[PDB]
Order: sequence, then structure tokens, then C-alpha cells
Amino acid sequence: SSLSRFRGCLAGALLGDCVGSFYAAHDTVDLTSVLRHVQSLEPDPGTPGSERTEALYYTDDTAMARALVQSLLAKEAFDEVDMAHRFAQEYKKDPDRGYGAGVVTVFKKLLNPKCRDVFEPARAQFNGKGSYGNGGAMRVAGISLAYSSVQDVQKFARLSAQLTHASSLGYNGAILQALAVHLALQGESSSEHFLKQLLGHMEDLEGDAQSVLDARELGMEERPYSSRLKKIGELLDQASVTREEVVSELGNGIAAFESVPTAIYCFLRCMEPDPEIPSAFNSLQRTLIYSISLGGDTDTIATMAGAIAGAYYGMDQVPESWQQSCEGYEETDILAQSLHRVFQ
Ligand SMILES: [Cl-]
Ligand SMILES: [Mg+2]
Ligand SMILES: [Mg+2]
Repeated sequence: SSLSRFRGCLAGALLGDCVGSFYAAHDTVDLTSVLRHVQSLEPDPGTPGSERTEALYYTDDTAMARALVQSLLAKEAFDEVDMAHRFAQEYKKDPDRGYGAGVVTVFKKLLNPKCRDVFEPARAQFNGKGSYGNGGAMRVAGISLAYSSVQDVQKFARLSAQLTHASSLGYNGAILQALAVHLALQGESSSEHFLKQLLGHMEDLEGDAQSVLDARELGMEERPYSSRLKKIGELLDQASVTREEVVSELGNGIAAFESVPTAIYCFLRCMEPDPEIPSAFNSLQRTLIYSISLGGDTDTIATMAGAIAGAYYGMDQVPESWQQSCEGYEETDILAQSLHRVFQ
């Protein structure tokens, strides 16, 4: 059921943001703590829903994902002016959700009606270089629910990201995240087939003039996302990889290149059980717990891993106790069903 996968995708993103938010300033995270945290959500047997109903507040990740999906539903298509104004109005309505330090400048400029070019604020960020943050990717899952063709997913993931993220390191992260959700919607796959399809798309995109120039300017390997997708392949082939090795090779940072590949690794790794994560947890729950246990950008790596895992496993693996702990879970489910109705 594509409907189950749409609902699972947005629920998975919400879970990642809400559950991961508690650990977003830790840096290093004890898995013992994470397991206690998710256990506090489960009521006594015979009791429906959550022990902590809507107690977990979402952050900027969900606030922007909601605005992006509401824009797609309002216009039945990507509309840069509509989406930019929805981002700016959402920030204005609640500026304290936990936004990036830099991107708030973009919203303040978009709130000025003298600003007519909605892409101009993003271009001015960080001395005209653009943001390479993961804010374009944290919110992009909705693009892959609205556009079925892989060519449209790339085009509109890039344009939606460019409203805040003018660096190719920012917007190619958003494209990679959107492609992972797009692939997850196609259903059962080996890690190898999943990775090879992503590597195929990213090799082509990262050969573009802007992608080569931006990577060169930041002193990075040519085709940096492609290089990290290869590293994911190598890490999946190793018997046992420590969290320290995952973070050393892929990162757990606010940079899109240090978080989007990490999220994809978390999804692929957690297809298999882990001795440190009880078999009581399904694959979606294991992906979120493992993501958060990497520390660093815990709300954002988990929201991206959750979007992919949600699209792949669907609504059957979304636990009622976890979902109903999350602020606005019912609104999130209505948005998912609306995207399915409008676009599928
Ligand atoms: Cl690099
Ligand atoms: Mg956040
Ligand atoms: Mg974050």
C-alpha cells in the first residue's frame, strides 16, 4: 500500500524529530539513556496510545516539513513563492522551535515584502557562498510523495532546498535525502541495490559545474556525496563497526554532507538486528534508536532516517505509543493522506 508508505514516511520523520530532540545538545549519547527515553512513552498493557501524549514537541525540522507539504497541497505542485512565504510565516508564528543560527536571516528577509526574488536571501548567506546546512534535507521528504518521477524529485528537491540553501553541498544533500525516500517508496530492496541506485544519480548530479566548483572551494573530494555513499557500502560490508568509526567516516554534524549519508547508513544498517537494541523494537524503532545513539545532530539525522524507514516499512511499523507521544501526530497523518489523495 502506497498510502501506508506515505503515512509511515511523515510519521517516521515526526518520530525522529520529536524523540531525537532531547539529545540534540549532548554531542555524545548513552544508548542506556535513549532506551529509557523511548520506554517512558509506553503505557501499561491494556492502555491505548502514549504514557506521554503529545509531550514531545517537534523542532524546526517538522515545522518546515509541514510548511513544504502544505505548500505542495495548496498549489498541487512546487511553487517557490508560495513555499517561501509559508516558511517565513511559520518562522514568524513560532521563531523558538530551534532553527539554524544562519537561516533565520533568510526568513527575516522573506518577511520584507520589498524582497521580490524569493531565492535572493539564500544566495546572500555566509558571505554569498550559501548554507551547506542540512535544513534543506530535513524537510524534503514531501517532494518524493508529490513527484513520482526521479527527474522531478531531483529538480524540485533542489529548488525547495535553494529557498534556504544556495550551496550545492546544502541542496545536493536535500536531493540525496529526497532520492532515498523516492527509492524507499518502491519497497523491498537489498542494501547493495539501494546504494547503487543512489550512487548512480549522485555521480551524475555531482559532475555539474556548480557541484564541482562548490566542493573544490570547501577543499572536499570531487563528488563528495558519491564518495560518502561508497564509504556507506564499505561500512555495511565490515563485520562490526563502532559508533566512533561511523561518526569518523560519515559524521553526525549539522552540515548536509555530515548528516544525510549518516541517515542513509542508519536506515541500511538497521535493516538487520543489533545486540545493543532489543529485538522487541521493530526495524523503524531500531533505525530511530540507532540514529539518536550516534549523537551530534540527533533530531535531524533521526528525522531523515525516520522519513526513509517510514516510507520503506510503512504505517504497520509506526508504534501507536511513540506516534501519540509526538506533537501534531494527527495533523501529520492528515497531511500524509492528503498527499496520497492529491498526487498518487
Ligand atoms: Cl570530503
Ligand atoms: Mg531541529
Ligand atoms: Mg537538528
